[PDB]
Amino acid sequence: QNLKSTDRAVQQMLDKAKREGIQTVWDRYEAMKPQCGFGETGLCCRHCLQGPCRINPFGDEPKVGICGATAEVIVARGLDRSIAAGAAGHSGHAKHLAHTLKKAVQGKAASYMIKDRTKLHSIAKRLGIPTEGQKDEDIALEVAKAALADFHEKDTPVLWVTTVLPPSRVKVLSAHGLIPAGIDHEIAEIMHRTSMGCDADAQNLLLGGLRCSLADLAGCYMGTDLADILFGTPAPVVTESNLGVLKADAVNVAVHGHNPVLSDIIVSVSKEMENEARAAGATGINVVGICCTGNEVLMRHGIPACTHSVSQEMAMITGALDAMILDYQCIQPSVATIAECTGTTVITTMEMSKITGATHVNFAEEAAVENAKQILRLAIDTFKRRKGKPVEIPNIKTKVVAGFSTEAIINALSKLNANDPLKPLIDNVVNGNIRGVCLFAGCNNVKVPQDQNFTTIARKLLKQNVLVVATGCGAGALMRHGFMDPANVDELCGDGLKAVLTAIGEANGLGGPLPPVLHMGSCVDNSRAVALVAALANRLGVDLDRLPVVASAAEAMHEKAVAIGTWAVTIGLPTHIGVLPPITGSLPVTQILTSSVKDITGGYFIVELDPETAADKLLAAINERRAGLGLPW
Amino acid sequence: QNLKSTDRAVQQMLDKAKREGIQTVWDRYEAMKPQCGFGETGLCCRHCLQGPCRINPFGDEPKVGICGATAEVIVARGLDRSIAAGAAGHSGHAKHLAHTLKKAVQGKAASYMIKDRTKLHSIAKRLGIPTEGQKDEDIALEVAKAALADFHEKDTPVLWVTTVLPPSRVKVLSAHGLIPAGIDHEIAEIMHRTSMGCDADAQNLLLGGLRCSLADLAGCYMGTDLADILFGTPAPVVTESNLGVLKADAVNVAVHGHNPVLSDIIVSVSKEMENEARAAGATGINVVGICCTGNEVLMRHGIPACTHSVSQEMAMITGALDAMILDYQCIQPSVATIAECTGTTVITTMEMSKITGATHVNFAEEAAVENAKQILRLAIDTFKRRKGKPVEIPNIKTKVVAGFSTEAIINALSKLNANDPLKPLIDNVVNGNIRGVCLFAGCNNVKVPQDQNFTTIARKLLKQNVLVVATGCGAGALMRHGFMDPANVDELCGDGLKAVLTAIGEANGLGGPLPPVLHMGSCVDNSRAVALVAALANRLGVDLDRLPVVASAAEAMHEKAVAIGTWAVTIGLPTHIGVLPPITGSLPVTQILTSSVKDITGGYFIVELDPETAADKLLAAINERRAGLGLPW
Ligand code: SF4
Ligand code: SF4
Ligand code: FES
Ligand code: FES
Ligand SMILES: [Fe+2]
Ligand SMILES: [Fe+2]
Repeated sequence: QNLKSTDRAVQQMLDKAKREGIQTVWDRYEAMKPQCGFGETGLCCRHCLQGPCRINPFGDEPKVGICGATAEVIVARGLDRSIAAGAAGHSGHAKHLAHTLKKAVQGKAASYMIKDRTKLHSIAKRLGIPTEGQKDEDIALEVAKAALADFHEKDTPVLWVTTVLPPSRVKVLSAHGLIPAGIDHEIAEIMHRTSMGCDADAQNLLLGGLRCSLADLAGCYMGTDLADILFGTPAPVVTESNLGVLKADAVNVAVHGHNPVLSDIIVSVSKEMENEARAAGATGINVVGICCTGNEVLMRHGIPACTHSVSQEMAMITGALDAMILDYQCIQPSVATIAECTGTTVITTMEMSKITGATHVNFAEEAAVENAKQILRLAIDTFKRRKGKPVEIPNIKTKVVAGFSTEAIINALSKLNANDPLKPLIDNVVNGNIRGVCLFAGCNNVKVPQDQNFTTIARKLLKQNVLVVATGCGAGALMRHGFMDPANVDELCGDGLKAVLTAIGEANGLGGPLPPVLHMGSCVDNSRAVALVAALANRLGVDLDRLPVVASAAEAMHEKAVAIGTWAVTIGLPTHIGVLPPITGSLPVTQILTSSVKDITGGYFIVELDPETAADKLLAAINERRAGLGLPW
Repeated sequence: QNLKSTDRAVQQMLDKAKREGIQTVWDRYEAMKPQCGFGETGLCCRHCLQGPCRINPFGDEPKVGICGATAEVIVARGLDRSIAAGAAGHSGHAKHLAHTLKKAVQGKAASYMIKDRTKLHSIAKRLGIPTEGQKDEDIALEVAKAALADFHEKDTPVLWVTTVLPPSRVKVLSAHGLIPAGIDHEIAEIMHRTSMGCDADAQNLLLGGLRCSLADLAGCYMGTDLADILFGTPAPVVTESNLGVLKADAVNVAVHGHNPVLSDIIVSVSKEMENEARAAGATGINVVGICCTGNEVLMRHGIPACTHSVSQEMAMITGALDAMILDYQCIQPSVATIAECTGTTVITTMEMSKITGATHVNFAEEAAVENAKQILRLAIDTFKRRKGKPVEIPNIKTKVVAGFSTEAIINALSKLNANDPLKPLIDNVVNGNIRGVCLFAGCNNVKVPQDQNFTTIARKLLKQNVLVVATGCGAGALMRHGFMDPANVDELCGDGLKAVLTAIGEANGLGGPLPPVLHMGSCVDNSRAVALVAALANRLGVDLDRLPVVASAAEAMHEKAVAIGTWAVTIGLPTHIGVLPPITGSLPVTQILTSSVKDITGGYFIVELDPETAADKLLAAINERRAGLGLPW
């Protein structure tokens, strides 16, 4: 089982699934091999009913699509549609939150409110919305209206791009025509230009993809902004992760998917329903997280993380998961079938994301507490049905310190320099105690032994004094392997990095260091890393493409991860991807994405499937940036 | 060559291409065989980087996608993305025209103007925009703003759906949640819900597809509306079609793609440049049409149609095509390479639709006449370069009567009944002189011998007294085979239909009948057929799903044709498709689309590749509708 996952809790549940005859994602992958080499390389097109078309990577015919589309075109069009799809998921998430904020301050959804007034005012200021002498509700209405307005063309470009990046970066992007006009506008334009008989120039197509990736960034940033207003900006919190956070004697409820509009209310209502749970013979309701919505409630409330991404089915295999409450994205639809075996009640809540065989309980923000209680009573009933059945919860968990929003990192740093909080971090980049910064992002992928790339690359970077931050299921991987426990600083960190983490933590009264890796939140909260990096660029008076900052989507899966990787490149970062995206069938497209885009945005992809080699390449990219700043390395 | 195309002009050029060693679309198709059976059946997914996934239609593993996606889900998701792509092309086209109208009436694009004031006022009235005591420019600004507003969520649904269908049809759709909230909103929601780990219920997915298809209808209707305001509503016109419309002694310029914003100006400027052409030794500039933009200028100005769809490369093979002026959609990118052999100057004009190797001359509506002159001087220069080279223009053309907008059909009918113009048509449906109405729509497809399905089905329906209307390259197929020449009424039409066409034509002073098939315009002008059918429904006091009206996408290719077929079903029509869409890998999805959708919208797909059998099935669908109205059949 170590060939499937490096997580021992997952390994134990894989053994249970095997002896019970429950098919898993790894089993479905084995049954798919060998995968199609046309799809793997990107040399397949189904954009019209003359298809399917393919192109042999090498050899004889077919060499070109039926309409004349070259390998360059076909590869670029497929990639662009993946970017648009990722941007779309983020569009739905951010729009969901904008409409919730609007309903809240209009009196239409009393379960929701302005929780972070300071965040609201700062966002208003950044956007140019007046606040002096205005009521909070009015300010919030204006911020929500501005959010919705960024989805379509208007007299300004997308403000959740142009107001979040330094002017010099906006200028570089503008000169290449890359600033998005509207989020859903760009998505639609990608779908148009990639349809048959439209754009058929690889460079042109890929420039369109870069612009659409900035529409994805806007959606991520908007999502973080609005979720902080509604639910609170994260601050440092302590919790636990891995399957051992499940409790046989409690009603175990996983929140899975993405939007805190749902999960945040599940958490608060679960506490209100403690005595009912107890009446049912449980100790209470134990809410646990899976995937990004789990990260959201981990970051804000310390809700323990059960599992992530590829291993999500394993929570069910314990026999103790009473309910799995879903909104959208990254949910293996297998969960609905596995539930029939395990007893778990799988509940969908959003009209556009249903799964055949799952119970659907519409969740309306207008009725959020009522709808949550209906959902949680299904969970309590399920708990009662497993009275006396043995369960197998691996007794495996890690300690996790998390909650490192950008505000929280700045506050922590301010204990070393009150009126110039970024300066202690920069001082230590300059003196070499901090070599650079690496953001780990994105998914696990069944092709890669689960977490192996994240932990292999992170260990090499930490020993080389890189400040490592993480989001999404990258953060999930690292937390499940102890990278968020300050007790592991001595083992994992280089001496320079250890000194910095210790100095910050001691200044924050911890008696101890910050954790080895800073958890910056969900996948939309990759936008928090952008805020931190943009703040550093502005403090230094340089653009992002001069900073010793890199990203790694070390085990990427979703279209959303493709979009995030692409905007990381577009804003100026060297960006590793540890799985093959479907580009290798076109050398000209690969050369664009890994080399000549440097001349456009300063960023570039690093495609490298071997994690030791990836770590070396990421260090070389950091050190090249250090040399460009005149720094030792 | 008759196995490739049933068009003798195309056959002649296929012989020329063969002896000159010029690869064609048919050659590229042969080189693609056998095509992938996973793609053909829809049983392939590339929606994440764990893919590509496939499912064996029959036999053993693989049976399910890696994430657990079933065949039902995979097929429905792929279909939905094709619908969204089609809607996107129509979004770009309609938005292009809305922005042009806005610029025109703001003084920013003087080459454009309100040409159809009556159309402007009628659209304003339909939308609920006041006109009394307003200036035209102000009314037009409001119509343009309303058009743009339909792309995003607002306080009303998409008005280019809800104001163009009868209230009872809107009510049926509303009850199923199918009215679109915004055009680009729906496109993005499709891309989201079809991304990994989101919607995974076939019925739910397909309902989303029906709603997105209505966003495509809205874009089509908006495109027709705005193009009529700007360029004039079509009225009956006489012209010619097929390759023989090219003239060796003229500068031959094809307009190809879709938007009349470009082609309409090319036509007017070409006339202004006649003496320059002559100075260059040509007789003048001979503008000819390809694909929908050709249909646009055919319908409004009588510009002759050179060719359509799959045979577009053959215009170049004559050696006489001096320029091919492109905007977007349905342009085989092979044209850029073939031009190197033939001498033709291929010119792109839109930032989102470039072709490697083609000359790009940006076209700005603000500078339309200047930009058109630059384009046309490239064409004149090309003419001069072929002085003394032999050309091979097949001396093959047909007469075409066209220009049958809905307004034009109503006006023609009003000569028989001035104050109840639809009544003569209904009278003849009732007495059986008109059995029903069939709309032919959509593309040619290289899999089908070009035009064979359109002409085979049309001949059977016309002998059975069906009133046949056509758009796009369906209209193209029929016009190239003589179905738009009134001289062929005796041969083609049943006696009842002949009597009706004769009576209308004689009442309109023609001395002769209307043509066998009524050309209702470009593919967006499928919306004109909707206007006619909705007007008939309202006059009769019934919904569209009770009328003896059908549609046939007899040789469909583009994603746009998939979208149009799907909204034809959604508004209540039996809708034939004569090529296999990638659905056969899921029986449950096929059963939805061909049978149980009848219980939702009253419409349904008829998938039938044999055209004689298709004609029988279309007649049975018409006759079932007649029986439901209590009529003989
Ligand atoms: S768009 Fe071109 S390459 Fe793609 S399926 Fe259609 S003919 Fe083939
Ligand atoms: S979304 Fe599911 S079926 Fe599609 S490629 Fe990814 S794992 Fe395979
Ligand atoms: S030929 Fe396998 S992905 Fe299309
Ligand atoms: S396996 Fe051929 S279309 Fe994917
Ligand atoms: Fe996520
Ligand atoms: Fe068209």
